[PDB]
Parts: sequence; C-alpha cells; structure tokens
Amino acid sequence: MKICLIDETGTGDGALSVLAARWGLEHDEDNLMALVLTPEHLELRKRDEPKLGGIFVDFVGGAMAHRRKFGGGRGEAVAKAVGIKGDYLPDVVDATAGLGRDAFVLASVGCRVRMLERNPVVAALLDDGLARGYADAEIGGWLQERLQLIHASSLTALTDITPRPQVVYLDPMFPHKQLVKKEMRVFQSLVGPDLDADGLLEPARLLATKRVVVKRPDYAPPLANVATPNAVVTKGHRFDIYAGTPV
Repeated sequence: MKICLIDETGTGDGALSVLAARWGLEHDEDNLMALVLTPEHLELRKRDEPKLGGIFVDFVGGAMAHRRKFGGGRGEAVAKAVGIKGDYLPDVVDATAGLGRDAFVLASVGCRVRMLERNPVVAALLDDGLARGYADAEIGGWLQERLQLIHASSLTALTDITPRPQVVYLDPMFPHKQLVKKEMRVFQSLVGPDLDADGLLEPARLLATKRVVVKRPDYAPPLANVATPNAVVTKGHRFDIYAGTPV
C-alpha cells in the first residue's frame, strides 16, 4: 500500500523503515495522504489540509479515555449487543478493528478481544497505539491481555482463529457519502468502503460459538441481506444480532 512516509523523530534508528516493511508500506512522495512518525506517536495526515491536523490511536488519553470514563462501559450500546451482562464477559474477535474504538470499550469492560485489520496503514496506527497503551502504568497490564492485534484476512483467517471466540463483531466501512469532525475527515479520506463486507457474515457466524454482532448505520441494509429479528438500536445506528455456531 502506497502513502507518504514521513519521519519526524530525528533518531535515525530506522524505526520508520522497519514499521513500513512490517506492514508492507511503500513510500509514495506525492501521495495525498501521509503517515508520520512523531516522537509522541504515529499519525495520519491529509497533506492538502494542514488545518485538519493528524489522527492517531491513543488508548491512554483523548477521546478514548473520555469514552472509557464517561461512555458507560457495560452500558454502551455495543456492550449490550455482544451480550455483556452480569458476570458474562465473552471473548470477542473484532474482524474490522479500524481505529479500535469499539474494541477498546469491550476490552475495557472486561472482554478478551482480538482485533483484525486488513488495511496495512490502519493496522500500523493500531499497533503503535497498542505499543503506547501497553506501556501505560495504569492500563498497560490488562490491555496487553484483553486487547491484541492480529494481521490477517478477516475472510480466510476468520476460520483459522483459535480458540474460537464466543462473539464476532463486525463493523465494515459502509459506502458513505454523508465528516463533521477532523478525526473522520482525515480517516475517511484514506479508508474507503470495504467492497467485500457482505462476505464477512458467513465466516463470522461459523467462527463465533454464540453470537455475531453487526454495527449498521441507520437505514443501512442488513449485512449480506440476511434479516434478523434481534437488534440493539441506538442514536444514528443499530447492532444486528445473529446466532453463532455452538461447539
């Protein structure tokens, strides 16, 4: 995958070169987007719009820490969709991690989560945030065990995953046009619709032993057109619930 790789560390240790090779990233000097390695973290920027700033994955502060403390935890719409209740904290596989926002909530509530991200540039951002998150004196401990990243095809590896997770969560990039903030304008400018999203449902329902949860924006059709009477509705979107495959 092509993108403008920029080093703002000054160390000269070759860290960016290693990270690029690890995720199969190719430097593209005149690419519209740029992946920058700062002393603080790895961020994505929209070169033609400096005023927008850069976006990065941070489990320690910012929006993720705010949502952790104020979002409600087990009371979140996504927490209820996966079936979280009482002492029930299922193992989850998030086949469309993206920025890891939902995945972080689930891990924060007490779920053992395994994230998968096929997009190399997004995966690079997650890995960097995971590195920083693991190094946190407060959450670094449980984070390292409840939130881990895996690089593989969510269509082929979604079957070889072991041990089988009780729940599989899906939230593929839906073909949108409707963002309002910078954290999305920059990102959306990079990541486009997941053309094979519909193909995720089947392998997901096979992997999960209890439930498959699909986040869907309002009015969006169910994934793969497979209807379901079970769903948790929220503001601006819903979570379609499907039965998994008992062991």
